[PDB]
Amino acid sequence: KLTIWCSEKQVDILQKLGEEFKAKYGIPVEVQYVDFGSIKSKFLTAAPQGQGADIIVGAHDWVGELAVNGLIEPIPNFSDLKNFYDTALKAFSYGGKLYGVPYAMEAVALIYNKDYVDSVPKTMDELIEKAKQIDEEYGGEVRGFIYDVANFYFSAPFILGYGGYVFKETPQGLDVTDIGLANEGAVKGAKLIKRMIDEGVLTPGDNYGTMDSMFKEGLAAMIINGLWAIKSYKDAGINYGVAPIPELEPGVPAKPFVGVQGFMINAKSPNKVIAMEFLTNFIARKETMYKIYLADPRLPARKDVLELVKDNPDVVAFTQSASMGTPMPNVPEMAPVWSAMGDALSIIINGQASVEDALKEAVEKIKAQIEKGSHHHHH
Ligand SMILES: OC[C@H]1O[C@H](O[C@H]2[C@H](O)[C@@H](O)[C@@H](O[C@H]3[C@H](O)[C@@H](O)[C@@H](O)O[C@@H]3CO)O[C@@H]2CO)[C@H](O)[C@@H](O)[C@@H]1O
Repeated sequence: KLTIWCSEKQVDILQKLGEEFKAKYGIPVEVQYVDFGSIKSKFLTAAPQGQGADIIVGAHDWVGELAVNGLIEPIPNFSDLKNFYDTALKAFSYGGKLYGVPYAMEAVALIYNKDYVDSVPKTMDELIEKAKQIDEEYGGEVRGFIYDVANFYFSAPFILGYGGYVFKETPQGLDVTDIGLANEGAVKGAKLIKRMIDEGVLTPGDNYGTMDSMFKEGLAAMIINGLWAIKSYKDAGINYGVAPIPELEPGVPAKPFVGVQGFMINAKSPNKVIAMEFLTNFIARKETMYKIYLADPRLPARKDVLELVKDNPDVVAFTQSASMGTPMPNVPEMAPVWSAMGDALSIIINGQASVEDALKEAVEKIKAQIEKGSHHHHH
């Protein structure tokens, strides 16, 4: 029996494809929902005990940490590999080896409810003004702007757009001792975020679940989210539009993270050979990748599938947002970055310290975690 862990977004289609796989190969497939924010942590505790799924579905930033711990299996060259975008294959590659089969690329964008927003704001200043206007006009019941503010993933577009960076790119690879998350640019982005809080357009209690449900109920005019949520908004009957996050200044764009979603094989699994057939000879096929898109419409990682859907206005709008972005690091040292920067944004939006101090603290904590090998797990 082949077991798969994935988020709610992929469960239905992967269970369906699982029954196709069982029909053609005689091997039952059991897909199990795991909340996305728990997949890597669950896998880290489970896989070494022989209790991890055979295949996990998730983000490419996990690759380095999982690979250096011996928990995911290298993917040997296979016929269909030539059909995937280099950016997608590079995202799932670490130290010269491929460590997953990608199905999609993604980035956040401004998603807006056309019942409240008649044109895309031209700059972040215009967005803030428009949000204030909506907050006043509909009496509080409709949020002008809301997003998962304390999550570094979602606030990165601002922090990185102004010049912050996670690790410095060098000819020898990312330099994990050179961290750019408390530099001039980083501070400047985080101040814009604290400003949005100060002017009351965002609140310290803003989070993903509230944003997501408020948008689906027709009571959020503008949010920051990715392609993984658009099906839910469409199914909910929201007349939404999508654009890149408005420039932070005239001529100066936001810089979201780019993510790649993919399938990874548990190196400790007794079913690695059938899992390899599943990923390379079944899932990676043009027909199958297209069915995945229809169920979970992120930017396909197979070029010949993206070709089928390249005119879709969401694909167009998200591609433009991604075009201005940068891939998340996948090195093992990415592991501690999210919690450090999350803690720092929480401190900042709650007025518990200054921007420059909270970020300086964040970088210090990351460096301390890297120095102590937090990304290394044992027995
Ligand atoms: O917050 C830290 C977190 O950042 C990154 O995770 C982001 C994902 O890369 C991104 O895809 C999105 O996750 C969604 C799933 O893809 C989707 O299937 C569904 O389950 O909703 C998710 C959003 O709730 O957003 C997260 C950010 O929350 C990075 O990949 C993680 O390793 C890191 O922990």
